[PDB]
Amino acid sequence: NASSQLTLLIGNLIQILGEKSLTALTNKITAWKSQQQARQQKNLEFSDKINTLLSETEGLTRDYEKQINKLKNADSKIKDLENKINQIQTRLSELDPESPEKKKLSREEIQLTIKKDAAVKDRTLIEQKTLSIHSKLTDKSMQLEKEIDSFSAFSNTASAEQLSTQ
Repeated sequence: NASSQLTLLIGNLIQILGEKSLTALTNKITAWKSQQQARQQKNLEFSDKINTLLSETEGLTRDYEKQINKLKNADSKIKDLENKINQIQTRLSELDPESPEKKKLSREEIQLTIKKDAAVKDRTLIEQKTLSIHSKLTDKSMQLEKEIDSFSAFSNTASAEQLSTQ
């Protein structure tokens, strides 16, 4: 709307002062409008690109939280199993040799160790997925940086006066 007030203003000034007497001002006004329109367009593109990056970052955060919570439950399960296995092994060490209680206990230690081995392989998978999401978030932060550098490149060279003056 500054652009349309300007258009009224210069038109009124020409009505009295004369068109050729205001040529240089008219041309400066034309340049101002063109630069304004170019910046508005870049702002709109910038705002939409940021909106999409925020959505993509949100989506990756959701995946990340999902994995982190999986990792917490894997860590807990594993600690519990290691704890029960250490306790069975303490009991086992205390048996006089010719024992029948060894049978039940070693059976139990075997079955726990199978479960723990499986939980450790799962933990390892979750750790792997969690790092890949982390690195995708890193890619996004760097795409955001490229868009900021892109905007600053445009903004600092958008006018002729900008290029001629230090």
